Amino acid sequence: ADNLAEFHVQNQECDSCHTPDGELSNDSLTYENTQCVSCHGTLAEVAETTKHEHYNAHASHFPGEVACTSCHSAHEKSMVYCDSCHSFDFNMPYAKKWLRDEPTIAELAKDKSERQAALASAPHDTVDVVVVGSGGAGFSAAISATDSGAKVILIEKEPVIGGNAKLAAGGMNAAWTDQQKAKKITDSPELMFEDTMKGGQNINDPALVKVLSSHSKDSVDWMTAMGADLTDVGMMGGASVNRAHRPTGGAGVGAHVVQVLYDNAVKRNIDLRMNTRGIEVLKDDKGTVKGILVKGMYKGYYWVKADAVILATGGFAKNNERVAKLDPSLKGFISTNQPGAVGDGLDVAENAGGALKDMQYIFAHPTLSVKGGVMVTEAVRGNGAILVNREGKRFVNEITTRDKASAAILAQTGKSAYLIFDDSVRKSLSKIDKYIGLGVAPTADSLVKLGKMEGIDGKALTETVARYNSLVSSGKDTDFERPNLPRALNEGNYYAIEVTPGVHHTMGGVMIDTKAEVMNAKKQVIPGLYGAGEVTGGVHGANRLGGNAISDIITFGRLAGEEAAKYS
Ligand SMILES: Cc1cc2nc3c(=O)[nH]c(=O)nc-3n(C[C@H](O)[C@H](O)[C@H](O)COP(=O)(O)OP(=O)(O)OC[C@H]3O[C@@H](n4cnc5c(N)ncnc54)[C@H](O)[C@@H]3O)c2cc1C
Ligand code: HEM
Ligand code: HEM
Ligand code: HEM
Ligand code: HEM
Ligand SMILES: O=C(O)/C=C/C(=O)O
Ligand code: NA
Repeated sequence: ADNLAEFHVQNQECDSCHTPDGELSNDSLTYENTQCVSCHGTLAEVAETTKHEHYNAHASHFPGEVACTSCHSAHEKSMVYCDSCHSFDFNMPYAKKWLRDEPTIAELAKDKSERQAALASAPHDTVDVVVVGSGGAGFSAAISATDSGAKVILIEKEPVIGGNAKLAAGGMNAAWTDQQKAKKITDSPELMFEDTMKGGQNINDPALVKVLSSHSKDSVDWMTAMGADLTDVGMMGGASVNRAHRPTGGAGVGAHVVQVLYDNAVKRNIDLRMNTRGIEVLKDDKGTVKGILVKGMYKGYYWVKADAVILATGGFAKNNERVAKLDPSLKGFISTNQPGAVGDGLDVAENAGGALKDMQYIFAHPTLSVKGGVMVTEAVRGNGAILVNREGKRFVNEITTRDKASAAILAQTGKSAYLIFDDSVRKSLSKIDKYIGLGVAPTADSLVKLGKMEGIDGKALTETVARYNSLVSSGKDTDFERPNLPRALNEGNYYAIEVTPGVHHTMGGVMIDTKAEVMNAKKQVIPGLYGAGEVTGGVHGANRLGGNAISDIITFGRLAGEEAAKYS
């Protein structure tokens, strides 16, 4: 057979997969996927038949209920979503190579006739609020608005939920929590505010940073009440004390928080539509929001009538052409992001009248794995790892801020460096076991043996670790002034991870006020239009601090949902 439907129709009727009238159930293909599951079993049952020692297409780190049609189309060949970041050895029936080819919002002007027909029709649905994007900001705003009394529709352009938030590792910053008190830490919302303004070179909007620090404990309390575990508290650069919260043992904060938000949306019966892209905000004759035009992958263009629209579409760090226009030094670099993080949400905001700010400030994460092409969290360094070059020596403060770590790594022999750690560091952060499972953390019982494996001067490496352990013991790093020295590297075996920089977060974006209301260039509010998360500018300023982005999306996402509900 040439395709999957042709294969099944050799011994099955069309209604084995389709509804009685033959029409597609909706853009999420809910009915059709239910039939795949009735015969083959759930994703977890299918995964028992496709095991590999260290990977499995049907059992991954993605949260929520991943639909079979995310990767298996029926009437045409299709792509494996995992190939957008990894290169595993797979053999999916009727596959084709991964290629992302999505028209820009400007290119969709080509569909004038279909768009005009949709807008002349009655609205397909009439609700109070529409939320655009299924990352942390978007789920937070849909749950908040629903709990306040509003009827919502939440849309997502990709086949799977969670955006870049499902990948988060290091933690969520907050201050003066009960979680901190149980680990004997002393902090305050005022210290969190001060660290954040210094971190962004005092370019941040102080009104927005006051919302970020003052609502942080409440945001941790809200997530925990919905079922989250945010009890492990670690350190990341730029923080005066430990304040990055994550699940017990040091697991990743992102897949866990997105799973808790999805389960709470399902409990509240929130209308969630996959494969549905927001295209154009609609306004009445007085310039206030009246609804939004969307494009369903399977059902076509239609529009939804509503009092408010909340844009929660994330950043543009995967779009290297747009990145290079703003910062030529980043042209050609790899990215840490999901395939759809390209900035189409900003284009929708701008067409509606919103102004942008701080677009030139773009962060390249210093440590992506050379072998695996994926981010290695700053928490590996925060829990104690060091960085060495091919000469076997230290060369930078590993928890330094701004762009100092990426610049220092690019200046070393080969334009890359190595993270070095032991079994005490490994046992302190469970996320490290995920890098060992991927095959990117070679190990040996001595530093001389490990250097011989990876091309690092082994005798100099041994001396370098002995010296660093001496500075940990005395309590001061006189070589590079690293301000936190949590453990000596001296238990069990040693590990190395080869790293280099990659494009990661866009700190600029749409202008918002303290109520998450979008504004134009004259600072006038556009009634009914809201923005929250990485699509906004002004929270982080000229440089970001690790752990502040997840704090931002929960706080500003919940706030926008409450405000849009009251406005409606
Ligand atoms: C690998 C990785 C690890 C990270 N780790 C951390 C961490 O530990 N701590 C931290 O503070 N930050 C971390 N960050 C940053 C933080 O996760 C992001 O800034 C956060 O994902 C922003 O969330 P958001 O809700 O604004 O957007 P996202 O989570 O990116 O979600 C946006 C969603 O909107 C959808 N969308 C876009 N345009 C449209 C459209 N037109 N119509 C419909 N849907 C659309 C997208 O497809 C996407 O699913 C990390 C980032 C990455 C990439
Ligand atoms: C989109 C919906 C479905 C998906 C994604 C799916 C998935 C698959 C795949 C990938 C194969 C292997 C093809 C090959 O070897 O070339 C397969 C085969 C098969 N499918 Fe499906 N399927 C779907 C619907 C169904 C339904 C509704 C039924 C039963 C009525 C069914 C029964 C079978 C059977 C019997 C086989 C052959 C092997 C076996 O005995 O399991 N499938 N399916
Ligand atoms: C001769 C038998 C079939 C007929 C006439 C038929 C008809 C159609 C039509 C007309 C569409 C497109 C609808 C639109 O664009 O609005 C479609 C899509 C689809 N059909 Fe079928 N179908 C048949 C068999 C199957 C089988 C056996 C399966 C599953 C194994 C299946 C699953 C799907 C799915 C998942 C879609 C969405 C798009 C895609 O994945 O290709 N159909 N079908
Ligand atoms: C309940 C949901 C799904 C069903 C029922 C389904 C069905 C199947 C079946 C029947 C096979 C062939 C297995 C064999 O007999 O060897 C298969 C293979 C495969 N499917 Fe799925 N699939 C589902 C979801 C997905 C998703 C969401 C993805 C990607 C994220 C995916 C990617 C693959 C790949 C990559 C293979 C080949 C695996 C390998 O070579 O180890 N499938 N699927
Ligand atoms: C269903 C699709 C995918 C599968 C089956 C898969 C599989 C894996 C596996 C086997 C690992 C090693 C650790 C573990 O066992 O969990 C891993 C790690 C990782 N993957 Fe994926 N992957 C998928 C999609 C993606 C995509 C699309 C991205 C990026 C947008 C991504 C980013 C990462 C990262 C950053 C890690 C490092 C460890 C961590 O942060 O937990 N993966 N993946
Ligand atoms: O885990 C990380 O290093 C990413 C942190 C962040 O972007 O805040
Ligand atoms: Na931003």
